[PDB]
Amino acid sequence: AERPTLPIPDLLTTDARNRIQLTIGAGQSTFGGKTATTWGYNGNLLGPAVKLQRGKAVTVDIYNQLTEETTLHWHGLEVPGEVDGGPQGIIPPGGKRSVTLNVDQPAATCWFHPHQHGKTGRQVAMGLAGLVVIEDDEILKLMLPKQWGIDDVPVIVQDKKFSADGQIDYQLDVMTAAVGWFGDTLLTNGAIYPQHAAPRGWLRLRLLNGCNARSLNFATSDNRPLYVIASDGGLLPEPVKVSELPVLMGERFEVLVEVNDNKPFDLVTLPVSQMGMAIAPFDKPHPVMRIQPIAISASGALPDTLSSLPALPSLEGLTVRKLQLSMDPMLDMMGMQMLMEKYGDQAMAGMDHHMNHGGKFDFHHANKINGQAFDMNKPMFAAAKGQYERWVISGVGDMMLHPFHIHGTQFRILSENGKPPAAHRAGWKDTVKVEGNVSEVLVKFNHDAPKEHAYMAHCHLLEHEDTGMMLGFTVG
Ligand SMILES: [Cu+2]
Ligand SMILES: [Cu+2]
Ligand SMILES: [Cu+2]
Ligand SMILES: [Cu+2]
Repeated sequence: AERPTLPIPDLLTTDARNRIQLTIGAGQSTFGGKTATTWGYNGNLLGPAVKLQRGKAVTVDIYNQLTEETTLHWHGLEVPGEVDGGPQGIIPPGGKRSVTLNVDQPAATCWFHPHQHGKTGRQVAMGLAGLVVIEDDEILKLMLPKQWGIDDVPVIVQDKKFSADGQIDYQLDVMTAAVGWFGDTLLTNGAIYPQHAAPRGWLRLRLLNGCNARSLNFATSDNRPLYVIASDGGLLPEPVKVSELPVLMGERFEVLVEVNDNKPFDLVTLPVSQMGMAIAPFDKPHPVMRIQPIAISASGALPDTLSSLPALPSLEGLTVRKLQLSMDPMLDMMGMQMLMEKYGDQAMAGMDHHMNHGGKFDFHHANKINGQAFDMNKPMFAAAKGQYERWVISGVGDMMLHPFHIHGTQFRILSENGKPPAAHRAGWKDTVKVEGNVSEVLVKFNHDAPKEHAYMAHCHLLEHEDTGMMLGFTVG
């Protein structure tokens, strides 16, 4: 049979009352011909793309039609803690919460997802994620590819696994608390290996790694390059040509790729050096989507310059914050042993060369920052507002992958896991790799966050977050 077409999320803008309505609910999806219960925003799975303009406010009405509590966080958006939608932003089942977002950051592809305390990994795995497209006056002047669903398309890449009855097989247990929840089935905007028909010329892909725990590495099947034009927080100063593009959980990149008549090619993901993630079929390059060229000219441009990136400021005298990530050694050892027992040596491919003892030994609070599993009631510190700070995040002590994300900001990486950042990672980012080493970022918070609606800083391997690798912090 033919491949399904790539689903395109609807691009949603405000009504005359300046409102956007988002309903959170459960329904059914089909994978490989089997029904599964799934959750979506304005539908059964995934969500729309909310379109925002710098310097304009919009109000979002969010209706929770699940039978459990949830929250809605705008990952990548710089907004006050009161509307950030972290764990304290509870929407009761059957209830509604509204937030007004005063957009004040450059054009970028952001996203939105639940942040329910202890349950973010399950709620994302069940289907909840959406996109945010921020525009400003500067980006439209570039005449980039801009026809949504034609030559400007979002690509949300996620894995799942399913039980024999067809349902999503999600579990937060000792194994996934150590290495993450991952599966054997790859979805692209919710579909299995779709095709996208694109006009001749440049195709813009807005890539999101929406996996709970799997890192990805994008490339093309015939080795045509990808031109990175933007990272998590917006445009790079000029395009950066790459042959492969690693993308950590929750990160976005926008790339341009050439489309030529008569030569279909796949976007693929290459095997990564992360524990568990190279089990067949991910031990080999894995298709993400087929690009099918159409003999109609695409009008978008790849300009030589995209934007102005300010210099880093002097670092001397800035507040230096230390964030030590850690995992309980026993539960790290127990979860890695269960991974190895299940899959064998292949669970470490590509890597470098039982009784109840009480609540003190519960894996649900085994992962930590600065010696503490996440305490919703006690922000760990008060950061300055309007001031640059150097945050130093260490994963020394274990070898798991921790894509570390800080709410309320777009930062600049100074060191990524002990090395200067790659050029396409040197601009605006909201995630930094931490893996067995130390990262340092330059952050500034433009908005307040009080104790009651604090900002989060956390590993975005969701099963680590949910078992304690998160802290709250206030601003102002
Ligand atoms: Cu996120
Ligand atoms: Cu976030
Ligand atoms: Cu982690
Ligand atoms: Cu978050």
